[PDB]
Amino acid sequence: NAMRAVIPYKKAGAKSRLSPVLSLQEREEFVELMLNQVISSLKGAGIEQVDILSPSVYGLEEMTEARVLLDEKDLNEALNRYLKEAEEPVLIVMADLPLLSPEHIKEISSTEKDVCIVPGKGGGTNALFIKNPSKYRVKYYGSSFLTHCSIATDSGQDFEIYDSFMAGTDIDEPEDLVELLIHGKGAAKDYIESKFRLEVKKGRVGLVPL
Amino acid sequence: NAMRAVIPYKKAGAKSRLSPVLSLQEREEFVELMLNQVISSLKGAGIEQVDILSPSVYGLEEMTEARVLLDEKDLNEALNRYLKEAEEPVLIVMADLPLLSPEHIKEISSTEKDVCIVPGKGGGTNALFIKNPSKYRVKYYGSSFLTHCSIATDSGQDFEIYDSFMAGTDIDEPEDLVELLIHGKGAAKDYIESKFRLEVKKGRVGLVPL
Repeated sequence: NAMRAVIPYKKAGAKSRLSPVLSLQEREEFVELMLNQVISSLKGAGIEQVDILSPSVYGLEEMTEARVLLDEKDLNEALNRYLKEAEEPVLIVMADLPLLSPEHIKEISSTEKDVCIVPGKGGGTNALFIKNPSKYRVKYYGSSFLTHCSIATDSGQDFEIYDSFMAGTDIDEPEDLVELLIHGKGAAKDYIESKFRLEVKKGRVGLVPL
Repeated sequence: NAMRAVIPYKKAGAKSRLSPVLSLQEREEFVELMLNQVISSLKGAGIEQVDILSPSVYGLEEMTEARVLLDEKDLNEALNRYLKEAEEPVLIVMADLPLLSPEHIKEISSTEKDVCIVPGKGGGTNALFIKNPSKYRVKYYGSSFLTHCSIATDSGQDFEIYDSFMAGTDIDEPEDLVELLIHGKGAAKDYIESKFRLEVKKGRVGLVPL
């Protein structure tokens, strides 16, 4: 495996859409827990070259599991620079996917197309396997899943949609913490489970502080 | 090799959490389009007959694609009666799965386990394949996904979790119509596309009326 993974990450001020339920301190710990999980899953699928791409060393000073990479530019700028310098296929993976497994990561990066794309909630992109980093450009934010699919083509690459519920579950708002509680394992899940419980009220399942 | 498939369906007042982005009249029309697409996927997967289990004929007055079975009892009571009278495997599929493909239904009903289960959001159950109906009891609503796995294990039977983003997108609230616009094809999607567009605002996708 000549293939690298890079994880965009910023610990400071993380997950402000969780601020109705989680403190600032809670939110940054939670995001640290998720990062450590995605890194540990990437290793477990036998990917040993793991990069973190961050605009500061904050919460990354003692990190040894993956190379910390500093880059203060915005996401798309930073990732396109990285893709430029890449010389072996690249898996761009978000840090907020605590339901993502070694198995998912294997099947994604075993695509037979040039690009494998995992969608997130709301038209985002949770995971991007790119075989030709010199041929590809990315554009996160907004309607990125579809914009990555037409960047793939517009650039003479073919692409796979990886159809996964678990991989598709990015944690961004309080309601996504119900998914985590129902479906996850690990310190990220345990952390959330130490502060909330699930309760049925509307014939429906809701999060409630413990 | 044989098997029955049932779709719990009630056109009237169908999808109240879609109000107020949709009307009564719109809700009932939408739901009917979604039903039709599910029955077409079941047929596309070669399943010989499909039952629709509905508390009235309303919206089913003309209906030749599937046998209409009437049962005025509560969902679980009706489904649990249907299960008792089946001998062969039963796929229970919700009528609100417009991203569900014949390929998903082929794979679900080919499970090598005793039950296959497809999660929907907030711990719901979007599709349930039960090989031994005599040994299974359903309980939709609330936390039904976790309940059906534990109904399975309490009963000796092993279960597969079918991990699919598309079969796991049930369309129940406004934010779900975003997913339909991004990922879907077909009449239910065209219906919505005729009334809304996607718009990007906080670096995020939102549904806005035309």
